[PDB]
Amino acid sequence: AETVSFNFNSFSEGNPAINFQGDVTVLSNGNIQLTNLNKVNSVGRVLYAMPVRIWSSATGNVASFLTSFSFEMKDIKDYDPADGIIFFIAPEDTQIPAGSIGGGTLGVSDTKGAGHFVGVEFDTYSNSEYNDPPTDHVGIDVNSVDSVKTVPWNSVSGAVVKVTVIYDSSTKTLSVAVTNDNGDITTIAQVVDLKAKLPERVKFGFSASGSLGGRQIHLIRSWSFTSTLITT
Amino acid sequence: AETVSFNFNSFSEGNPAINFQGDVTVLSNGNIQLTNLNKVNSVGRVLYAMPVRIWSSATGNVASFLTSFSFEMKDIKDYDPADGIIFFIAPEDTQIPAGSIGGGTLGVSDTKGAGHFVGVEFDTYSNSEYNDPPTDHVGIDVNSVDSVKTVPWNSVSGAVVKVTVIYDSSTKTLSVAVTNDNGDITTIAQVVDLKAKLPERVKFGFSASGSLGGRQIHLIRSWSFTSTLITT
Amino acid sequence: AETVSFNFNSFSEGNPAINFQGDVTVLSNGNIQLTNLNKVNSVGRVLYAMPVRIWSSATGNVASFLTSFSFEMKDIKDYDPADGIIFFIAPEDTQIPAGSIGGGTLGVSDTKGAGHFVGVEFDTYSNSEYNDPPTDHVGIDVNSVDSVKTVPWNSVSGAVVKVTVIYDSSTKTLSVAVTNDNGDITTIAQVVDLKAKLPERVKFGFSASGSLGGRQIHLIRSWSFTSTLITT
Amino acid sequence: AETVSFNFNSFSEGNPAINFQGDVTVLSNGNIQLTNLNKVNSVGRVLYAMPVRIWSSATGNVASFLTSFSFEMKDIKDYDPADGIIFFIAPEDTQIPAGSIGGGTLGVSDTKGAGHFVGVEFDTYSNSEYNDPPTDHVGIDVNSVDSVKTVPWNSVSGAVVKVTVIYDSSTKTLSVAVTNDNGDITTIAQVVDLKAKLPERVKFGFSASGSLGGRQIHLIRSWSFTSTLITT
Ligand SMILES: OC[C@H]1O[C@@H](O[C@H]2[C@H](O)[C@@H](O)[C@@H](O)O[C@@H]2CO)[C@H](O)[C@@H](O)[C@H]1O
Ligand SMILES: OC[C@H]1O[C@@H](O[C@H]2[C@H](O)[C@@H](O)[C@@H](O)O[C@@H]2CO)[C@H](O)[C@@H](O)[C@H]1O
Ligand SMILES: OC[C@H]1O[C@@H](O[C@H]2[C@H](O)[C@@H](O)[C@@H](O)O[C@@H]2CO)[C@H](O)[C@@H](O)[C@H]1O
Ligand SMILES: OC[C@H]1O[C@@H](O[C@H]2[C@H](O)[C@@H](O)[C@H](O)O[C@@H]2CO)[C@H](O)[C@@H](O)[C@H]1O
Ligand SMILES: [Ca+2]
Ligand SMILES: [Ca+2]
Ligand SMILES: [Ca+2]
Ligand SMILES: [Ca+2]
Ligand SMILES: [Mn+2]
Ligand SMILES: [Mn+2]
Ligand SMILES: [Mn+2]
Ligand SMILES: [Mn+2]
Repeated sequence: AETVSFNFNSFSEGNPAINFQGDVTVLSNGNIQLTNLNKVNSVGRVLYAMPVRIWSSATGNVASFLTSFSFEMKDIKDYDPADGIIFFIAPEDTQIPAGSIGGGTLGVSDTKGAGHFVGVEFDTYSNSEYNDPPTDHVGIDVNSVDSVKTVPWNSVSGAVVKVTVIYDSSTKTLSVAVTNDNGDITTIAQVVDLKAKLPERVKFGFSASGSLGGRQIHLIRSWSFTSTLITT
Repeated sequence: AETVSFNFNSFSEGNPAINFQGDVTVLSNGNIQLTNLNKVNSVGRVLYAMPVRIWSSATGNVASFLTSFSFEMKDIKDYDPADGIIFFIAPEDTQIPAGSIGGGTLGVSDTKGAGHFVGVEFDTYSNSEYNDPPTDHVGIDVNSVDSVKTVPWNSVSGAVVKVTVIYDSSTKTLSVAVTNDNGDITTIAQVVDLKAKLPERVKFGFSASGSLGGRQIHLIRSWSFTSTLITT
Repeated sequence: AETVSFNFNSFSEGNPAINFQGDVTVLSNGNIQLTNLNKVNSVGRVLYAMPVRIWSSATGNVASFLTSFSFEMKDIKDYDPADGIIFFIAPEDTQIPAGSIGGGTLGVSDTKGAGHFVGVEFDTYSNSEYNDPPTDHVGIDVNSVDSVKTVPWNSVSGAVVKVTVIYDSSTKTLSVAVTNDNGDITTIAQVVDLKAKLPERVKFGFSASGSLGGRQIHLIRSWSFTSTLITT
Repeated sequence: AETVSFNFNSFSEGNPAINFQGDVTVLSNGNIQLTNLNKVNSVGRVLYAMPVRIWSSATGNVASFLTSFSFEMKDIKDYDPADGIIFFIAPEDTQIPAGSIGGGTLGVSDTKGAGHFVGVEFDTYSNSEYNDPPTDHVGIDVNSVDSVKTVPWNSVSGAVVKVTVIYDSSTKTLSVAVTNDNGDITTIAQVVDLKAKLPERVKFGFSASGSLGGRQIHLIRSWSFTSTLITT
């Protein structure tokens, strides 16, 4: 089997294993801050630096993965706690969209909310333009921030959220388990064919954005990941 | 919502939160040992004492849950490493089948592999009487040890194995991820309607068994669980 | 060259290849539990029965060795997780000190912390009488529990810890590598002249101790060893 | 803590984590073959694709690392079993030396035997130009194939060799334990200040070479690695 595994309990500036795109900063405590509270339409992205081969054209196999991470979103005076975080998977050449407006685009889509990526979002602002449900919600995104499926949720300022995602290559099922600070769990599952929506080599990371009036603290506290491809 | 959660870093035989059934024994190190090594057709099962309401006959809601556990399987000289461990769900009045042959029935089914349980087995002995794959495998069992679906795996004697399970109510999908000793992960997912197969109140637990020439050490080392049922 | 080698995947009581001294016991899963959670100054030690010739009289030659073993320390309710484990080397006639106080002496020293041995400790309790550093630590002990050198570490309750030790005869260098559950690694190395400090023949093994209020689970799970002596 | 760890039980063609340089081949068995048997002065090198940050210029820390791998050298009819394998560390931009003669340079140095690397060589041919010992041997090389230190060894055609290496940051000790086929162990250790000889970012890998008369099979069967850098 072909396996890729890593575990970050904290992050540091200058580790060749991570790629920073946009407004990302490394806090003195090892946390990663995704956006700049002082910039308009801020966008920050972090990616595992090595591309992962998620499917093989040779054999036809699709990797299975298990990953877990925890984050925290915190309110700041005078700005609308917006817009959220997104765990995403994109082609190896991935970059922040050319004239990114940030905001409800979450840093992975164009103005109309389209892009090339598969991801799980934690959205804290309702964009009628992207058909967002009326409350905070978790969503499964396939090439658009106009989620294929969403589930009501509640973002608590200063709360640490823990997340678990399992991607079962055979049923092509992607399942997510979110642990609220309060103990309750939130789950959402959806069949998504990675072999059909993405190249053989991809990048994994997190993205967050803000707007002019819409700004909040976005922190990535830990991330562990493992993928296994049944080789030839 | 109605949430139930617990977590055992270690077990003990005087705790009112656990039911012991059969040859179960707790070791001084806090681990649970499910079979008796010099006992023919040994069978032992552990259950969380308190029954969990997984569905409502009032609303029609079904719970979502997240559970992870770690076990260890080790060989004993002059005995075939058999039969395996099963994480199961059953009616609150569940008992070791009357006149159980242990072995390939894993302590959950009758001689012809039937019973009332939903589970995930870690089977290390291929019983053709139950249509067993020809290698170690992980399987999804719905009221029978004749697995709805299996996946080839490898049981490594003396290694600590970690399991993560997610049940999404809305898609009714059960997905599993097993982190092996060599780092590799194994997954399996299947759609199971709990409402249709099980009663409102159930009990969760582990069961292991063996035969006359087929015995091995079956240890449960830790277990955490959280279920959430929406009451609206 | 004269080579001695062994490998244990699990230990047994009826094994004349191993010397049991003190409170040691062998669990049904094949693990060695060095202390009695019930006794007050519990002391338990295990030694490979056969004496190893680590140096020659004829040629001032010292042997090189490579060894690896895994262990597990776990907390018990109402007792301070103390005192730690020690991999040691000593005279072939070695025995637990007379009227041993367990505790910070780790079952190898007298009350002032002196004895005849060379070892590597995994000290989880800070004894100022022995000038211990203020945190969990790994240490190099030369005839005293007042370490020649120490490095900060972290003992995780219920975690399997793996270690690898290399002793290089020309450099007279002793180095160790510890793999935490975390994936992180801790190392320590020190020049120790085995021929000036220990007799021609020795016995290798482990020891662990407890006190009145200070007690925890101390387990040895596996051990492989190889030593080679050039006789030219 | 900043950690990098990976485990290759077998190799595969197209894995983004491995860089091939020269005559390298991936066999149907997962083994890597470093040289081409039909070519004059063949050279094959394999590298972990990600640059690893071994020392930090911010803090003055050096990382410690533990690695183990196994190889196999096997004779081929009518040719002199030459020249050997080398485990090396070089600047991240490392490449096979322009116009390399293969042979005793081991694919890492120039004609005079100089280069920019740190490594452990398994040298099977005695090159008087690089002051080789008269027999097969293990040597520690610092920027030259004219080893800083060597120890006699014996290469056994078709035997699987296992090697364990520990680099302790604080003492700056590189320790190697080689396990021959006949169970005998060979050890070699040397103080090497990595922070003085190499840039902050490096690459790890293996290199093998041959000449017109000197050719043999050179296989890499597995490789596990872990390095930890104290960041604080
Ligand atoms: O207020 C948070 C949301 O703002 C929306 O953008 C605003 C911007 O904040 C503002 O100053 C104003 O001029 O109108 C824009 C549209 O309402 C973002 O589109 C949204 O994503 C949130 O961040
Ligand atoms: O607290 C654990 C440490 O105990 C120390 O011994 C104690 C003993 O535990 C206690 O209950 C009391 O009688 O005082 C003694 C002095 O601290 C040990 O010396 C130390 O090794 C730990 O086990
Ligand atoms: O015989 C193995 C060694 O060969 C040396 O190269 C030879 C070459 O093989 C031979 O045909 C003639 O060209 O002379 C050379 C010099 O003796 C290599 O230099 C050496 O490293 C081994 O491969
Ligand atoms: O061999 C392990 C395997 O045994 C099967 O039962 C055996 C039993 O070991 C033996 O005493 C008898 O002679 O034959 C039986 C049929 O092979 C079980 O069926 C199986 O589950 C395993 O435990
Ligand atoms: Ca939104
Ligand atoms: Ca079976
Ligand atoms: Ca101490
Ligand atoms: Ca040479
Ligand atoms: Mn949304
Ligand atoms: Mn089965
Ligand atoms: Mn100490
Ligand atoms: Mn040489």
